[PDB]
Amino acid sequence: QMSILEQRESLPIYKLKEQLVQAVHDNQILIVIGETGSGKTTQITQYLAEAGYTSRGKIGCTQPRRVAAMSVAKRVSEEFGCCLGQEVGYTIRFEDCTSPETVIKYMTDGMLLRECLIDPDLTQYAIIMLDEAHERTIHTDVLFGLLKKTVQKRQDMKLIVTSATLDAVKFSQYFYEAPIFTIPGRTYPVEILYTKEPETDYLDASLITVMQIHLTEPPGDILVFLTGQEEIDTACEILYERMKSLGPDVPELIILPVYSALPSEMQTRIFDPAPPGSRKVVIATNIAETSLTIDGIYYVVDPGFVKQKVYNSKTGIDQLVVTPISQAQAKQRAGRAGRTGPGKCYRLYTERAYRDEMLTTNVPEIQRTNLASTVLSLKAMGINDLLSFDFMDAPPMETLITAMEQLYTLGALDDEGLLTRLGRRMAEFPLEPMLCKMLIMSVHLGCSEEMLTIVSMLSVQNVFYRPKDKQALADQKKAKFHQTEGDHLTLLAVYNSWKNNKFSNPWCYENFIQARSLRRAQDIRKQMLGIMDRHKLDVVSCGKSTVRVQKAICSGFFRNAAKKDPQEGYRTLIDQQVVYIHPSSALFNRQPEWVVYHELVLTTKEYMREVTTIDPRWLVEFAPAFFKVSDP
Ligand SMILES: Nc1ncnc2c1ncn2[C@@H]1O[C@H](COP(=O)(O)OP(=O)(O)O)[C@@H](O)[C@H]1O
Ligand SMILES: [Cl-]
Ligand SMILES: [Mg+2]
Repeated sequence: QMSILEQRESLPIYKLKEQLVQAVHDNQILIVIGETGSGKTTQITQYLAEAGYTSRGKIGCTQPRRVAAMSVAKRVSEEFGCCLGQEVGYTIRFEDCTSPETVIKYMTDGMLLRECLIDPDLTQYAIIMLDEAHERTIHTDVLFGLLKKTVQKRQDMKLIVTSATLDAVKFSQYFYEAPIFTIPGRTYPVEILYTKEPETDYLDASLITVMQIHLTEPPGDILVFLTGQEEIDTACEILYERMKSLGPDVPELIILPVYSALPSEMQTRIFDPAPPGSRKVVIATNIAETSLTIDGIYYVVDPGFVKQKVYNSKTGIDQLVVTPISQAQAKQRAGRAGRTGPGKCYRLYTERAYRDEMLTTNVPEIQRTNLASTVLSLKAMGINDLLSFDFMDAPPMETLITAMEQLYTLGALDDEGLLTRLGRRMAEFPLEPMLCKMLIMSVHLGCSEEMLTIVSMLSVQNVFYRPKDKQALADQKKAKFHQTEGDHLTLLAVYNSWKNNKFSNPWCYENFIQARSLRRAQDIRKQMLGIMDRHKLDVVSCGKSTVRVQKAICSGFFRNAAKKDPQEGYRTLIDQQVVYIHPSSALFNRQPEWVVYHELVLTTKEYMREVTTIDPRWLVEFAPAFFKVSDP
């Protein structure tokens, strides 16, 4: 109702409070099932803290995304009555908002995985809650295996797994036929509306649908499912313009973006109720399917797309791609319009496309991703017999062999498949293996000062400010930073000139650089420097000898080597695929014979992102294992 306490007592889980703490008391492992918004994430930790479980250790609860971990920790600290970071806190990659006071901790799946490396028995925890398998992430499958082992060694610890009705028995059977606790909940009818014919521009169709709902449908807030941040920011801008073009005699539409890189002040706005005579539209990614729960939503706009990872078994390369959602996802999206009353779901696709062009459920992430990082993490924990690891959704044998082969050519593993000194040092950093490799190699190549900066700059969102109205001016400002040897050295030049200008916000404004992004890289750099210092890895500058930087990049990213094609674009060394230097690259107007790129991004063309010029001789010098029978 009105107060926080009344709001907490109106949640479906409240009716089962006593029986829930009794079920936890009676069972070491409990599978918890309940409709999204029933209070599983926010209340279970509080119920158990009240029952006295924090006296024995921390209560940890995993979250799949940054915005979810931050959002729930903030809400739970308000309900608990403490400071965020004190009794209730959160941990995400590069941001640990916890203290010696923390008894309730929300963390990303990846952060719990990093704690297992330090302490495989998770001795600091009395309770571990593994919050769902919304989409069965690699981290969920890995944490299930690690905690099935932890539960055997630790008879005192409690394990709570939240689940979907369809997954509950599979999770139960996995956890030694663990009991299932069901939170009954009211689900309301959702009118499902399909398009008569397929829509070309799903972004335009979704904006048209939002405006039609707003002006002609009874009060209730709208939830739009888009594919990413850039798309979301674009949707918001166009909708704002379109709504303003209607003039002042039109009811207010509160346009609210939702993405994992969202500033916290904008995150709180999505939970605020709309004032009378106004309506809000929440433009979100698939975080809004199960992770974030907004009250007052009665309308869902479903264009039918998710950005997910697709793996190539032959090349061993994975890539983010926009594909249709599974039917299970369509059902989850529609269900968001039926939580507090009957609602409507506008599917921007035909009924035939739902029944024929959509998979029932998606393939689990562990079966369509590169597993080099997973294998490196597992080997760092002493798990050498990968065939013995009890996975719920088993990865293909080919993917595990490809992962081993990749780490071996990186120099992380030996012939027997055991970690080398290199692999061990690589495992100490919360980074992708090719990034770890170039950082440890920069120590031996005498450019770790530069590499700490480059790795930190590569770990942040675009630092170049490019407003739609000042695109030509933005490019001229950026061109001043352009280094002849590529994008990585341009990132280094941006950071160093910012440092040399005493980390000035006005300098950033003048040069069209995002100060927030540089402050994030600065913070990441300090944390990476902390790991280097702990493990006595020397921090050395190359000075003017930036060829050392290029070699270190090449020692990690040789797999992404590509040679300039005489006709157009480039051809990858690995599979002779046609790839291109992006128009935003420092190398766009000075395309060299050989390059290495950070990643491939599919837009209109298959574009290389973050390109550095290389000498092909360095491929033999830094990746000799990666080359079969040639002379020269
Ligand atoms: N940051 C937040 N601010 C305000 N309310 C929130 C926040 N995060 C969650 N809530 C509210 O908490 C309630 C309980 O949700 P939750 O614990 O996430 O349920 P479940 O985990 O079962 O899906 C929801 O009705 C939701 O609106
Ligand atoms: Cl209560
Ligand atoms: Mg939840």
